[PDB]
Amino acid sequence: MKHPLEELKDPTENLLLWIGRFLRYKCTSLSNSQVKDQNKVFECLNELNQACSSSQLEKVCKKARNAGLLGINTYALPLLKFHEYFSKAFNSLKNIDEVMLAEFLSVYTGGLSLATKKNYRIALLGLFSYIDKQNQDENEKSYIYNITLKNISGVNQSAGNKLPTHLNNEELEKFLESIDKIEMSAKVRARNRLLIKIIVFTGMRSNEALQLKIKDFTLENGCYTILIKGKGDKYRAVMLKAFHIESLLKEWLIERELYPVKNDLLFCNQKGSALTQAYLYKQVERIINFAGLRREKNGAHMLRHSFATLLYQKRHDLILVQEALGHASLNTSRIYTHFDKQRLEEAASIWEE
Amino acid sequence: SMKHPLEELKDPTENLLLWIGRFLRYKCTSLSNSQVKDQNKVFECLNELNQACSSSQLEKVCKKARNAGLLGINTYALPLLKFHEYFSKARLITERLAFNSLKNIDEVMLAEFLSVYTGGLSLATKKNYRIALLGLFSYIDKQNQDENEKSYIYNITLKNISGNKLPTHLNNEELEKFLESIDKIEMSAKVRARNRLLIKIIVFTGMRSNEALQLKIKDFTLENGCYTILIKGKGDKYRAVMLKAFHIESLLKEWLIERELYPVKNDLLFCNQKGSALTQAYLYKQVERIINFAGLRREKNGAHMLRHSFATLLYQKRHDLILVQEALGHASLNTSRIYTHFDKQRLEEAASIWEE
Amino acid sequence: MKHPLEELKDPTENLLLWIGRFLRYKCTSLSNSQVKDQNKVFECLNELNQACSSSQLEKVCKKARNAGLLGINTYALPLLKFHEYFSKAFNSLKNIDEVMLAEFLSVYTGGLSLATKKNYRIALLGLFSYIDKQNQDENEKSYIYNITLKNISGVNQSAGNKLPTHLNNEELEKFLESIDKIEMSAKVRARNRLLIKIIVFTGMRSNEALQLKIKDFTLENGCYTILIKGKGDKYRAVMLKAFHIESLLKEWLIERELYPVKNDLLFCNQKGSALTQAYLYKQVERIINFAGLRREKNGAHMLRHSFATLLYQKRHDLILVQEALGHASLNTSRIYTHFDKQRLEEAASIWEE
Amino acid sequence: SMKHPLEELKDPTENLLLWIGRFLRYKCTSLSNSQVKDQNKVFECLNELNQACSSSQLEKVCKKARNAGLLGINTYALPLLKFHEYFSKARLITERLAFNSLKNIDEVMLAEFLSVYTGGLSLATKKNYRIALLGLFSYIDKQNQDENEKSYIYNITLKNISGNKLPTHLNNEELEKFLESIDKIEMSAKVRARNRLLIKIIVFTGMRSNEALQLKIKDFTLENGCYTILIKGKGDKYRAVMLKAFHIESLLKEWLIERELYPVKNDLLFCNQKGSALTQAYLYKQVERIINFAGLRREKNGAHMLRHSFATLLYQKRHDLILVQEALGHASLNTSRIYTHFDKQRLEEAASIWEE
DNA sequence: TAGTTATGAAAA
DNA sequence: TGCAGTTTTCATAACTA
DNA sequence: TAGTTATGAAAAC
DNA sequence: TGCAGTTTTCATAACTA
DNA sequence: TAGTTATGAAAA
DNA sequence: TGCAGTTTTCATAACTA
DNA sequence: TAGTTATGAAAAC
DNA sequence: TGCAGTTTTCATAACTA
Ligand SMILES: [Cl-]
Ligand SMILES: [Cl-]
Repeated sequence: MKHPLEELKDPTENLLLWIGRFLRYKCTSLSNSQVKDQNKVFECLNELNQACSSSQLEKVCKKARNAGLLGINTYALPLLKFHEYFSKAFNSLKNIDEVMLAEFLSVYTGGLSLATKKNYRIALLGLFSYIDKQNQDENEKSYIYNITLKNISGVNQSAGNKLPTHLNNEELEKFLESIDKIEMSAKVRARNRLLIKIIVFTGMRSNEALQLKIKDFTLENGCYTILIKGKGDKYRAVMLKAFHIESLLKEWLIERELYPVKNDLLFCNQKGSALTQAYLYKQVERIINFAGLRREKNGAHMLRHSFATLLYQKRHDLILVQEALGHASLNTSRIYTHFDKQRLEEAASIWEE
Repeated sequence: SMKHPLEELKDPTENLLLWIGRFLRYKCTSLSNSQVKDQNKVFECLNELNQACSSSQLEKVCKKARNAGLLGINTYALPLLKFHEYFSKARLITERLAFNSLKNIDEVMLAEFLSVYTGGLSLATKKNYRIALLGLFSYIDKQNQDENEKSYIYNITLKNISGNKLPTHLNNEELEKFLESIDKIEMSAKVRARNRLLIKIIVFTGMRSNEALQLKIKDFTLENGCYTILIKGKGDKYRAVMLKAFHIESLLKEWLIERELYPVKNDLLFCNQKGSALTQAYLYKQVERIINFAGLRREKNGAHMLRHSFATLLYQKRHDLILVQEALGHASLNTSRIYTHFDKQRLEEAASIWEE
Repeated sequence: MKHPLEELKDPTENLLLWIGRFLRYKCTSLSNSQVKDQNKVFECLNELNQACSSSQLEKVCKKARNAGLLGINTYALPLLKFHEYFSKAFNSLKNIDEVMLAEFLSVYTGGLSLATKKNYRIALLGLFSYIDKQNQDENEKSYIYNITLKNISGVNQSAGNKLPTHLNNEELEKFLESIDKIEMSAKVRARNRLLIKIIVFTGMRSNEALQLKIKDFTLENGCYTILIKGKGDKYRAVMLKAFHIESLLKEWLIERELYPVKNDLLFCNQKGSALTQAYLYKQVERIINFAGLRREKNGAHMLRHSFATLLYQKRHDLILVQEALGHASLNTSRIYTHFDKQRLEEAASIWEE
Repeated sequence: SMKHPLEELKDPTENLLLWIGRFLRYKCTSLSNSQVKDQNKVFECLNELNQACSSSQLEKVCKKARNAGLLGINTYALPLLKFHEYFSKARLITERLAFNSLKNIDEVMLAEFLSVYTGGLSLATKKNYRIALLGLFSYIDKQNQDENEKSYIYNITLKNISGNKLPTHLNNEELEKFLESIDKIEMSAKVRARNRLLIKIIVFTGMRSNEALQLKIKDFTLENGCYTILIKGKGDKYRAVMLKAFHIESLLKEWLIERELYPVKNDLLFCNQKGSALTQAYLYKQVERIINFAGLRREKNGAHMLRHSFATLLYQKRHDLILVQEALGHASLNTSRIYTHFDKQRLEEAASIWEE
């Protein structure tokens, strides 16, 4: 049902009221695939109704995110920062226009990345669009903000579109060698090296590699076909030559038998559960450091960008890049064409004539 | 004039029916009329939509409009009339809540209707119903206005519509077999030359069905063994496609001789015995007949499936999606990707980049 | 100064009132370079003020167009057709929305080309945008139509963007031969053949060729540089090998001495004035007919499209096409890339493998 | 809050001054702050624009903002303050007509101001003044609102702004001479290695001035004799450019050794003796010094002129405007065309298409 | 035969 | 990641000079 | 003959 | 980066000392 | 020297 | 044909540890 | 040791 | 054809039988 735009005497509390509604609305629409316990999310749902303060909204949203409802983080923090802006420094909610929002973005996201700025703007757009569709007074009249925020700097594409940090061909080989060269304890060496090499050789995402199942591995003519579970019982596939991981895979599978592994996980901690992104990052980063390859990004996804880049350099096949990386949009795949050596060569070689 | 108060009738059902008619009429003036032969048929539909005060009238007139060439009206008419049926039935059967006034029509109500009337339908069809509903209430929001110049705001924004299937294209080998089957399958002497030329042109160019059926001889330009064909495409988008002459030279000359005995109209390349353009129904049955004969039946079995096959082969040989985009007449890579199918086995081309 | 939106009791006359203002406004802003007598235009200016009927507006606009104010034709006829639509079949000007305009476009432009439809729409957009900026009542309040007409079919680019009718390489040669092969009287043969060949060899526009001056011809190393006067004392240049027109040029220049030529015109009628587009068209068309090359377009501009096309086929230089044809926008030059044989070949030749 | 009635002050001059301040303040929050070192300087400007009630204050604060990194504010400030001067002077000197109330500010008035204050200015500058004025009254139209929620509408839409000059680029031969002059001209041992490397990189890549001055060593990647350079460009647009190593290898190694003696900050490739990035002023004077020495002075004599020279040469060798578009970091062919200059003599390449 | 309308559905 | 929304074909049923 | 003016329509900038 | 907006030709009628 | 701010103007 | 409008460089003047 | 959870921030879809 | 909008990782803190 719709509520009047101004139900409370205090516009600050009234703003908090609409934010709580919007956040609860998003909690029901956003993906809950990473949610381990749906009961916790169900608790968060009604808690967003009984929440009457900024601290409570933040507390619940953190609880929901930590439960597996990850998407809520992109909306919660920015909007609650706006409530702080609106509360500190204005009699009505109608005073809120794009000019006020511009001032808010400047003050709160001024020292933040352009990508973060966009997240704040998108969060604002969603909130006031939600308000525009859910408000209606006793006189059956609705107030329409119609906020679009088009005049804000660095909000469109190509603005702050930082080309993905990655390794080239030579740097990748040095990283591969560094995996086997860096020291690791006997308890984790086989598992960790296998995990990171699979990521390097496939461009697999972090959570994709961490949730890999053994039954999804198929070996045919020296080639592994690895199935990766996606959204809604959907599977995507990647391929990997056996000789890259063959001896290392067998070594880990033997050790794995001494682990209390659950749910047919290929990789797991000592408790048998899937490894975290935190552990995977630190294991990847220390190798990056050891290889003297430290840069703007030093995680597993940086390796993912490296594979995509290498693949285009070697094949110049846009769709092959899409299908291998698992891109839903060719816009994403087209990003890696910006590193096309053969294309860059055409321009740089004009001086040789 | 074109603006009316939201509720003019005591009957919300009749009033909802009223707005639907107004919206569909607006669409008959705003949607493409390129396929319309006689514009007078459109004007008749425009007037008949005004005098319409029932569901049967609206359906008959919109069908009349579609059959006259205004093809786009078919996507809006039926879904809205099904909602009017839903609203009308609910108001009579369930005397409660929203169905007492169209002011109480909201997102929850539209969601239930889509859940009831689009049960065993594809996601694409469900998407069509949704877009239709959104358009109707967008029109009402813009066009409703009382005596005091005050309007009611719906602001309805429905959320997006969230096993493996058979192939929707012929691969390289299957394409070769289809081409052979075109010649191998039996056709009467009266139609064999014309029909073979028609289908083959479609195969080698990726031409849409209507684009092929409306080919004029003046659309062809021969130079150094190459036919440059000008195509008035979907949405009246023009593009040029090339067809090597050796693919159709003997077949074209054979049909053109037969064509002299036809009372051809509008300089059409292909025509029936009456001289008029062939229909999609005939083309489909002719194509499916060959597909079935070659044992190549799959998810789609029409000329459009051959269009998929063309784009897939084109990218397979050139690895250039822009080139596909040019040949098919698209504006973006995403749309061309729909026709460009990727064989999963080609993933080993990605796995082998490390060995080089 | 601004006027109230509704100054008259009759909305029909009030609409006619705004149209007359808009047309007069355009007559002052539109280019008057083709105007032979500025006095006639000055007369049309005040006549648009004293005009109190549709017939008078049409009469004046025709007068203005025939005087050299060509651009007025694109606005006059469509808007007066709208007044007819509004008068026939509504108490106020406020009733006019994009829904009414959609009905008007369907009824009046239904049997017309998509390009003509766009001209009607553009004319409407200008009128109601002009009204939005020039209306204000006694209460200092303005009514804003804000008409954009985005939901109308075939209004954007790529919609009805008919690829320019033209001749290919072989057809061009046959046309060139046909110029010398077709029969012409001794009084006009040298002049006409020279005129048409210059157009063919340069892709020059009709009015460009008709207004050519002798002083703008420069011969250097067997190559003619021809200057073409553009807008505001601006000149563009084309080049032409002498051997194409050398003997034919000298022949006409001798005959030209028996003409009372004015203003250093290269081509002229018997009265010494510049030839018309009408005469040039008929002379070009009859050759097209004679060559068996008749098609969708059979004028001098069709030859212009042919040159642009041939130039790209031979050079594949987009900027060269722009500079040779005199395009202000590369959007125009890029049109001829759609006929790129080498590009089309890449797709058609997939069956040969 | 951000909305105020159109006329709050009895003095229309003070009131016009008031709206200008509000508009410029909004621009300080909406324009790019990527060049701003200390964001606190921006916040100071924001507060000082509120307490400002005069022209001198607005100018000082906007200058302070520009000098702090908010470069875009310079295009709006001066033209509007010149209009405020025009309005203020006219109201005092000519006690008549529009200058009694800012409600009477219209198109005719703005046209006269542009005619008076932009006499001896370029068309581009005139265009800047126009855009500034349009932005101001667009802001006022959106932000004015009385106690009765009623607003005044300006709806001001100014019409567009309607001998031969010296070259604005170096051709192929001149480029070669410039490169020679870089080495031939005399520089002190302290700056010769650094300055030569800087300018040469600009020449061979078409890099913008600030893009070059802000180069980090981590931006360079060497592979098979090729340097791939990542550039954070204008409008924070990222692009990669390639530079063959043999052009700068000996010069780069020479400077890097000197660089070890510098207190370099932020891993900058080029820096002054303080370790901070070099200024556009220094770069310009260094470039113009070489140009003048080579006798190549023309319409433009800065590093941007070299950027023109790069694009012109690039298209001359490749005939690919998209390639130019990629190297320069543009979104359209029209913008790249600005840098791509066409030699009129090449028209004979068009005249010779008939002879083939 | 040799094709045509008409149409709810499914894309493009 | 996937729409905005207009404009086509699918895939038959029913029919005939 | 050898051209013109006038014009709705259709582009071409 | 497409658009709104401006400028020109199409293509034929109806002439004419 | 070896560079820096500051700035009205002119583009991009 | 050429903008919408934000974000840069031009091209000096004036100055100095 | 060998990993975890929590988190503002920054992307990556 | 860019977007609004959704989903995921970065990268570090603070732990701990
Ligand atoms: Cl993606
Ligand atoms: Cl152009």
